[PDB]
Formats: sequence, structure tokens, C-alpha cells
Amino acid sequence: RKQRIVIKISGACLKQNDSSIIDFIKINDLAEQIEKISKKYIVSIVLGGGNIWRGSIAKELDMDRNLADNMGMMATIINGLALENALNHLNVNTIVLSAIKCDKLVHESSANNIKKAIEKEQVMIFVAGTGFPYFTTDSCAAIRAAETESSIILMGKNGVDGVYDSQFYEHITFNMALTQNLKVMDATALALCQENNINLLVFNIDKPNAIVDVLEKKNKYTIVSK
Amino acid sequence: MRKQRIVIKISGACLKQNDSSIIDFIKINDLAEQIEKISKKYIVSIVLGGGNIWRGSIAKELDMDRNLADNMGMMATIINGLALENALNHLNVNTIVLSAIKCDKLVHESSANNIKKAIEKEQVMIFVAGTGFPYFTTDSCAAIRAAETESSIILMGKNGVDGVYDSAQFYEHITFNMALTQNLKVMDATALALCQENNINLLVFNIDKPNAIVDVLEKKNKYTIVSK
Amino acid sequence: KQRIVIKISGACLKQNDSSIIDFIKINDLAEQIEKISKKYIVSIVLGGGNIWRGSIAKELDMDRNLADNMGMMATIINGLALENALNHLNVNTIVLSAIKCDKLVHESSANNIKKAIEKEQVMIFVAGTGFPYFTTDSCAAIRAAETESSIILMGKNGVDGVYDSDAQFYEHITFNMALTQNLKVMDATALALCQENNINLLVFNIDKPNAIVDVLEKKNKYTIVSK
Amino acid sequence: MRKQRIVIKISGACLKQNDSSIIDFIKINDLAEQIEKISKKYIVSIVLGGGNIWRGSIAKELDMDRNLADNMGMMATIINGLALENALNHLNVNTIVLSAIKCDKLVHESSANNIKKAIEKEQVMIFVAGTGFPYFTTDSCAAIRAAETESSIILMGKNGVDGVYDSDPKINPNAQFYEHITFNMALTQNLKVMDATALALCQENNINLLVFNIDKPNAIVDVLEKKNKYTIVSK
Amino acid sequence: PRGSHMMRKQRIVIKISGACLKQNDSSIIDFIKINDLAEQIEKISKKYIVSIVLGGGNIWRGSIAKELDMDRNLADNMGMMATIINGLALENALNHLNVNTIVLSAIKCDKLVHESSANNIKKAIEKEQVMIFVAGTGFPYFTTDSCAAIRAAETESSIILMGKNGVDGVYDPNAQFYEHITFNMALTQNLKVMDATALALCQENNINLLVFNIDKPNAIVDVLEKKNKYTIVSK
Amino acid sequence: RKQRIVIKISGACLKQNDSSIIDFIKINDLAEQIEKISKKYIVSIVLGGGNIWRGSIAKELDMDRNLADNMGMMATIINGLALENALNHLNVNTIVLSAIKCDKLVHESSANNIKKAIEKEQVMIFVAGTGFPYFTTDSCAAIRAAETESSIILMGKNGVDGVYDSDFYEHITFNMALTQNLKVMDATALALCQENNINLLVFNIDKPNAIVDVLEKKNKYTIVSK
Repeated sequence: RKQRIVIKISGACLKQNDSSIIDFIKINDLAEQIEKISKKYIVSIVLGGGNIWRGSIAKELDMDRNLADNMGMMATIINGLALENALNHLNVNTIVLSAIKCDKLVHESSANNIKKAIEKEQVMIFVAGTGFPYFTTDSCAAIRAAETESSIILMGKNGVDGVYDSQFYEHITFNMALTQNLKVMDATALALCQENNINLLVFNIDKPNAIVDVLEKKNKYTIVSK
Repeated sequence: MRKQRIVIKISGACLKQNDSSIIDFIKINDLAEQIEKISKKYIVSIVLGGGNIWRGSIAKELDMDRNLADNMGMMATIINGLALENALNHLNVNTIVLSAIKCDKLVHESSANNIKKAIEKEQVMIFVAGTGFPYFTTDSCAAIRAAETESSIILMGKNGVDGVYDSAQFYEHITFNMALTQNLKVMDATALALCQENNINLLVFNIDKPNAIVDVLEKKNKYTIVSK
Repeated sequence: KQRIVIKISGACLKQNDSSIIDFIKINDLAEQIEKISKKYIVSIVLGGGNIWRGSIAKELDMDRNLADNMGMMATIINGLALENALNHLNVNTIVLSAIKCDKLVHESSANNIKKAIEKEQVMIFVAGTGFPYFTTDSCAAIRAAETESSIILMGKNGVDGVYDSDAQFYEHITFNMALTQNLKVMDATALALCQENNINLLVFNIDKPNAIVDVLEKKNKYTIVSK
Repeated sequence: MRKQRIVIKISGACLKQNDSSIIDFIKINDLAEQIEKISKKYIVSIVLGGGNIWRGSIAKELDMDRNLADNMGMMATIINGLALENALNHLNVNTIVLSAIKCDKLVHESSANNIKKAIEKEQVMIFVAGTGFPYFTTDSCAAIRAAETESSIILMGKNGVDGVYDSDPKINPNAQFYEHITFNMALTQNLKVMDATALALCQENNINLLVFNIDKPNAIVDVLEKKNKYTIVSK
Repeated sequence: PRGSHMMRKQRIVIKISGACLKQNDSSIIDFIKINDLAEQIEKISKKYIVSIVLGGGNIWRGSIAKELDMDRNLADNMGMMATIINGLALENALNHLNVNTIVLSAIKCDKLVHESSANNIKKAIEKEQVMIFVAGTGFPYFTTDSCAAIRAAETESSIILMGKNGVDGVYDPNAQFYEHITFNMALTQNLKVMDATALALCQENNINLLVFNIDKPNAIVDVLEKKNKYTIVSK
Repeated sequence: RKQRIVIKISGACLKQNDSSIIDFIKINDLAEQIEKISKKYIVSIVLGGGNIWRGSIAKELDMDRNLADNMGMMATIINGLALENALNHLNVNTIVLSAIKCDKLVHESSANNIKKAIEKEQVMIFVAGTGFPYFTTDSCAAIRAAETESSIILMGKNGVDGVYDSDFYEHITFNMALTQNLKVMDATALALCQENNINLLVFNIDKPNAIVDVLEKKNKYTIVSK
């Protein structure tokens, strides 16, 4: 009866200040929530690398997009190993699955390994995106959702309670989103979610117990469905 | 001389004549002949489908979940990729098969480095096994490869159809916005989004016709441009 | 628990040219393997004739190194299809490939075979030896010796066993009489491999319903090849 | 030319200006410009640290065991390695990233063959991910890479300090500055120019140190021309 | 020593040089010697988490490298291959005694051996497998002793059993026996217990040595029970 | 393709006595011959490991066949790197191609890598057999000959001039060797050679300049064909 979910966790969720790329209280709070959630759900985590690497630094370094996205993928691996460590301390059975092969550090994602991880009911930490440039964290979240047969992506926003207009939305269609010219995710991720019937649960991730609370429908959130 | 970069999307059906053989030698050789000529003026990336070997309908019959079904399709593209490479080798075209899935005994792996290296050598790049991920179409892979190689245009070969219609009125030029508004199925929504985000144009034409790929680059027949 | 190799040619998985793999045929195969796996340690060696043949290689002017590579990718496709069919029957199974391709299959090795035997998984051997100039029969012989299987089930498509030529049915023949009589049970390489390592053949008609189960219970017409 | 072989140890701090960005483009481009000029006279091996991205203090905060902590550090050096390669490619320097950990989609693997091949081609070798093993420092890896490439000297760039002193200069306005010191004198005084393991590796294989201030403009080029204040550690 | 129990076992590294596996020149590996070793490891593995670090001297030595005009990078590579051969032989011997065992290699070679990594070591310890460490560090300029130190630190083993071929422990004919020496006392007395690098690594990570005669029957079992003549090296 | 040859070099060719697994004078003499030969031929070398590992030691160690053949494969890699070193000192362009992947030591054999090595006209040193148990050095020699499109295998014997009936045939047929019951190669290697029209050139390899001489038809040798 365990239903499957993808939690999109951007890099900003792991960082407090510029002094440290990863903040221990923020990542441990995250781990604590995942611990509780993993009792009722099969959990897939899709991480960003914005705390370590951003598009702005790529421009400063005159870095072409192929290489820039590669840097981002490495950043997600660092975050992935940090989250795994935090979850291991809580005795949560967890596995880091990477789109890029690097056996000394992480396991490789594949149809077999995902299936294997689901049977063991491991928390799946997905890293290095798709192993391809020109993908966003959101697009990877879409692909991972379809791949793991998760019908919903929890889309944590940093500061924002859900879909607004920079009036709140309790619920919104994908159609009504694109007619209203709202940038909930990039166009590619939107298309991916629509094609494979994946819903979004947009909420404020900065709030204490945010992820636990929105699965209990406790706070302000937006659902983006067909 | 001086070469601009193009992606040619070649579906599985372009390589197959009838059900007796998954790959037809005349069709693949004709394709290789055209690529030979084109590679003198362009840096050529080929993105192959596997429809001649593997289809979505067979996956249903075998009660095959999507993760596995798309993996079968990826292996199909590798077979096609090696066949095309062989045909191009016979014409002394410098060529390399770059795979999204690692398989050293058969193919080279696609990567930032290997693509860059193949471009410098001006090799025809045969891209194979899609993105290595399920839930992607050949069109989406074409978009990703175009962005990755900095190709501004994808030649979208259609089997039988001259371009973009509405069923029967012919368009010479349409916008991506104009496309999905008229509920036209040029590519899947994901591929469309990818092309728009990265300013990649489509050149839709009939690929079944003799010398079709060569002729559309010389603007000689009926075709449709899709831009922003 | 006795160890066996079942040689399954590509034609066993195909009905007609419209589809490379037929769901009824592969499901029937899986059903039989399911039952057999309760009494035997099962190794499956697959061909790729349903997808790729020697005749297409000639048409494409394809040299042998590449042609055999095409065939090996064909067996992987078949291997993943059969694994899927067996998974739906809750049979513990693993695809072991002679060619490394981690995103799709596991690699065959001394360790992984040993590990698969301990777990009593059905072993689906794929991509031959990873080398050109090998037949499916030769791979079956190597896999038999490697798994310490004393017998290869040699499924033929249409033929009840070994005859004079196709009519006298042989109940039992020797590999020595499988060249002396000018017959062609397997290629010479596979024959030598089997003799070298004391591997016997059980030649039977695999097209018949329940054929694999029946021959292990000695129920139908079959030929023993030994000595 | 008959190029002599050198290892340049570049810590993470050399690539970072402030906390807003892990890698600063001016600092890394300045480094690349110097390596460009140096590579005309020398076969250059670069050994990078990852302190701009990852440090030991973060590992403690995250309650991270040492095996995992050092793995984070190795991934950090790969990021730095790819950024430096990019900077050098823009200056048309033939360069290769050689990693102690296999990761084909991003880097080449270091091996006896690949090093030999890179030396013949006279590429700048950017060594990355240390030894692929925990319990090694950047210094230790620099020693190993020096021995492996048959480099007789390691340029040991320090951030702010001009070289080896008998004590911290920031405190004592009376600290001796050594233009040359032996490993022997340095250990009886208990100076820790490098960690004990790196020191032992250098002594075992007759590798010398050239300690200097890396923050100064043109520092690496100048020290090879013997132009500024530097400490040679030898014997 | 360490003297542990059946649950929550202490972790040890046993350094087994190539000479322990060879009787004479007619065969590189002697079945009696390797089976005796396996028998001891079987008994020891009941009370300890056991890591074995093997040398390759029975197959390859430094002297052959000189004869073949072989540079160090390649020479050490030959040695690493030798340890893999030894590793597979010991694993076979241990498998016949039904000891759960795994060969972990610093060099990737999937058809022969498993790769060592933080994850695989952790996984092997959980399963309480005997870990046979092979191919050193995958790098040249390391001795078997230095690999033993690195493996000890990596596995969090507090002690390395240093089997010597012929000698009961540490001495200065009729020499004086040391029951205990410091690492300081080790170098300061010119006593070559291990190479300088291995010594440094052990000091840095607080790893002790247990030096004993490995040629004697039941030697490894007996020194863990404190039964014979042996030397502790420690801080 | 025709002017390509396979030279089968057993382990015994590299060893003088038990004190050293590899003898420098024997291996250097072999290297000198290969140097001269590689000017006129595309050379594939198939090495055995009998100088380091043999079947008799496997029995003593109670070693199952799968593991025993694995030991032998690692032995050939050691020999392969030794021969490469000897050829490098003579400035011969050479590459070690292994049936088993081990990137830190050797390159992997494949259709692409063989093709690439042939175009470069490198001496190919084939190592680790087929990567499979139940193969002999002779069988590997057959497979490499067919793979490289070599029409002939130089079958160096240690002590014997050619094909007798033990202590002389100048030309034997394959079928004749079977009727006569001669042990030229194991049955599998014989079948492989016949299937792919590969000839054998059996000669005494212990003799000075033996390999060079037999290609110039200079000494006593047996030619095997069908």
C-alpha cells in the first residue's frame, strides 16, 4: 500500500550562508523529515546543486553549457553523499543512485537498481540529473517520477507558499497555468509531467516540518493537476 | 570549406523496406551516400530511432513496463547505429558511434569531451541509445543532441508526408507557438519545449524521396521550417 | 540439485515477421522454465536469429567481427524479454552478459555465476562469449562447462531428434558418429568443446507444447548425444 | 627542448576570492596564464586541493566519518580540475585531467600508460581526486604524483606566507625566514612544512620542495626564475 | 594485543608477505603453507574482523625489475598483479573452509575481483567477511607495509600483525629482544621495522604493530592469544 | 586481408630456470625477432602463462577450473607487459590488448581497438585469453587469428622441429592429423582453425632466430592446412 513520491530539493535548502556550502542543521532537519515520511511512502529525492554551483559562475568562467551542466552534476553528487550520511545516522536504509557512473563514490541508476531499491524500500537519492546537459533539476524530477511511477512531485519553494502571481491558488490545471503565463517549472519539465500524468505539490520548504505537514495537508499549498 | 552544424533525425522506418529484414541494404546505402555528400559542407550528427526493430506495440503484448521497453529501444538504436557506421565506412567517411549507454566492446560513449573531439576531427557523429533514460522519444533526443552539438537546425524526415499540414493545407513556415496552438503533432510536447528553450529550428520534409536530405539543404523541394 | 543448460535459438521466440518476439511463445517458454527451476539449476543460452541473421550481414557487406557483434546485441534484447516473462512468474532470475553494459545487464564472471548458483537463480546467458567466430552452440558448450552442467538441452525447431538425414531415428549417437556419418548436430567447435569436457546433448523438438518439461521426464521422442 | 618535470601544488584557496563564489575567474585565469608560460619550458603536473568547496570542519558538523569526508574532497578536486582545464583550453594549452577515481563521462583515468602518453604529448597534466583513497592529504598526493612523473621538485604555494619560518610571523616580529632548510632541521624544530607522510614520501624519493607565496602576482613564473623570496626544502 | 570476542569484534590487519605462500622455486604458491594460513584465518575470523594485505614477492620482486630494465611505474604494476594472483588463491583456500570471504582490489578488474571502496569495505564489514586486500593502492611507490597502514586506517583497525619470516620480533647473533618500542624509538635506533612512509602512516593514525615469527606453526593464532615471543610497536 | 600473422608464444619461451619467472635474454631475443618481423608483417602475439601458472599447481591447491583459468589469465597479462617493455626499448610501436578489462594496466580488446591498432600498424600483444575458462592458449590463438584475419599461426614448439610421432611431416592436412591421431593442438583449436581456414606453421622456437628464419622458409618446419 506504500505510494511513491518524489521530493525535489534544491541546493538552497541545504545552505544557510556563504561560509559553508552545506549547513548541518538544515540537512539534519531534512533528514529527520525524510525519516518520518519513509515510514508511509517510498521516497525518491532529486537534488539540485545551486549551493555549490550556479549558472552565473559559468558565465564568469566563460564556460560552455556542456561543461557547466557537468559541474552541476558533480555538485549534486556531493549533496547526495551528505544527505545519505545524515540519513544513515538516523538508521534509514538509503541508496545514492547516479545518472553518471562513478563506482568509488556512488551506485549507478538503472531500471534494475531502481526496482531493487524499491523492493528493499530504500530511500532513493537521485544524483547527477540525467547525465546530460540542457536539463533542469525540475526536468530530472519529472523523469525520476515517471521512472519510479510516482504520481506526485513535492516541489519545495524557498520562501513561497505555492503558486501565486509574484492571489493564491488552492488548485490549478496545467492548462490554466500556461494560459496564465505562470513559470512553475520550465517548459520541458511541465511537458514531461503532463505526458506522464505527474502532479505537483508546490509549498514553502523553508518552514519547520514543511514536507511532513504538506503530506498531512496541514499548511498552505498548491496542487498542479490535469 | 566552412561547416555549420546540423542534426538529422532518422527514424527506424527509413532503414526498413519490408518485414523480411529489419535493415534494408539499398535504403541504408542511399542514406549513407547522402550523408557522404552532406558531410563535405556540414558537421553532421545523426540521431537514430529503433522502430524497424522495436515498437511500443510489442511492449504492450509482452506486458513490458516502460523502463524496460525504452531499454529495448535503446539497444535497437545501437544495432542501427553500427549498421549505418558500416555503410559510411565503405564510402570512406570518417565516422564515430556515440552512445548514451556505456558499452565499450561495441560503441564509444557520448560525453562533452568525446563530442568536442569528434567535432574537431570533423567526424560524422552517429548518436545512439537516446539519453540512456526511459520516457524520451527520438525527437527529444534529437533536441538534446542539437543543443549539445550547438546545431541550430534539426532535419525532421517524415515517411510519406511532405511537411506540416492540418490533416490538407501546406505550411512553408510556422512558429513553435503557432504549431501547438493548431494542435499539430510536429513533435511531442517535450521535444517542442526543448527546441524552443534552446532556439533550435526544425526542417520538416519527406525523407522517402530520392536524394531528399541533400535536396532540402539546397532548398530544392517541398519543406517546412519551424522557428521562433 | 542437477545443473542444466537449455539452448534456446531465436526462432523459438518468434512466430511471424510482424514481430521479432512473440508473447505467447516466450510466455510458454517462461512457464516451462518456472516448473523446471524447481528441480534443476537452469542456465539459458539464447540466440538472436529472430532479430539478426548471417544473410543480412552479407546484404549489408558486413565483415564478420561486426556481424557477430550485431548478433550479441540481439541476444541481449532476447535476454531482457525472457527475464521480464520470468519475473512476472516470480522466478528469481539474472541476466549475465559476456559484454559489459551495466545500464542493461549484469556481467558474467566466475564470481557472479557462483553467486547466482548459490541464490539458485535462473541464469540467462547473453552476448555469447563477447567474441566473433562463435556460434550459439559453442557458447552453450562453454556455459555448460563453466556452470558444471553435464547436459545441454538442444531444442530443434521441427525435428524430433537426430535422424539419418532430413528416415531412421537415432536413439543414441556419439559425437564421433556425428562427423563420421557426415551429420551436423552442432558445428565442429561446439562438438569438440562438449567432448573435451564430457558434456552430453539432449536433442528434441522444442516447438511442441511442454517440450522442455517432457524431455526431462523422458516423455517424448529425443536423442542422446554422448561419449 | 629537454624539459625538466615539475609538480605544482595548488590548494583550493588559490581559486577562491570570497564566499559568494567557490571559484573566482580572475584568480583561476591568472593561474592559467602562468601555467601557459611555464609549460613552454617545463613538463607541468598540477595537483589540486578542494578546500574552496570542501573542508574538514564541514565534515565534523555533518558527523561525517573520514572515509566519506575524503570522498567529498576528491569530488571537489574534480570540479576544480575541470574549471582549470577550461581556463587552459581558452589559452590553447594542450591539457588533460587525470583522475585517481574512474569517471569516464567527466575525466580521464590516471595510470602508468596515460601519464606516459601525456608526457610524450607534452600535455599539462591536471591530477585530480588524490589517490582515490582516504587518509591522504593534498601534500601526500603531490609527493606521489612527483615520484610517478619523475619530477624532482614540488612547488609548494602558500597563501600569504612567503615560505618556511621557525615560527608564525603574524605573531612574532622576530621569526626567522629560511631561504633554504633541510628536512632534518625542519623536523628537529618540529616545523610542519607538510604532514609527516608527505615529508617521508619526498625524502624516500629525493623530491625537493620550493615553498613560496602563491598569492603574489606572477608568483609561480617568478620563483622558477629565482626572482622573489622562497624556501627550498631538500636533502 | 587486542583479544576480542564473538560479538562486536575488534578489527585487525594481517600483513602476509609473498614468502609466506612459497616453499621453494618449483612452485610460486605452496598448498600446505596457504592451507595452514587459511586454517588460522578461519579460527581468527570467529573473534575478529579480519583484513588481509598480501605481498607478491613469491611471484615478483625488485631484483627482476632491474634485470628487465623496468621503470618503477611498471615494476610496481607487475607487483600489483602478483598480489591479485595470491589473493584469489587465498580466497579459494578459505572458501574450502566455508569462510565468508571477499577479494577487494585497488585496481578495477571486474572479471576477477571486486573493487575496494568506502561502500564495499563497509558492506564487507557488516557481513563480517574476511577481506583480502589486493593490488596495494593501485599506485607505484608504495610498499606492502604502507598499504597495510592505509588499509588499517580505512578499516579502523588499531593493530597490524606484522609477520616476519624467521624472526621472533624486534632485536638489535645473540641479540637483545624488545617487548615494546615507540615509533620514535623505531627510527632513532636505526631499526628498520617498516619503511619510513609506513611508519609515518601508522603514527599519524595511531595504528600499532604486532611483530612476530610467522613461519612457526599456529603463529598468527598464538600471538593474538599472547602465547609466543612478539613485539608491540606503539606510541 | 592476408599479410597478417599470429605468433603463439607459450610461457616456457620466456623462462630459463625456476629462479626467475621471466628471463631477460630470452624475452629480449624474442623482442628483437618481433622488431624485424613487424617491418614486413602485421604481428599479433598470443601469450601463455606456463612460466608463472600451470594446471598442476591448480590441482595441488584444490582449485576449481573457473578459478584456475583466471589465474592463468593474470599470468599472461604479466608476460604481456614484460614483452611490451622489451619491445618499447627497441622503439617498436606496440599495444597490449586484454580480453579482461583492467584499465590501470592494459587496454581492452574489441573490434574497434583491433581495427585501430592495425591501422596504426602496432604489434598487438593479446592477453588474458578469451576472458573465459575452458580455453587453451591454442584456442585463443585461433580466435585471435580469425579476428585479425590472419591466415597463419606460427606454432612455436619447445624442442621439437615439427610434427613427428614423438622421439617427420613437412606438410600435413588437418583431417590427416585426426586420422593419424596427432596432438598438434587440442580438438577445439583444430576445429576453430579448420572452420576459418587458418594454417599452422609448426617449428622449434628454442633455436636462435627461429621465428625470423621460418618466415623466410630457412629451417625445418611443418605446415598444416585444409
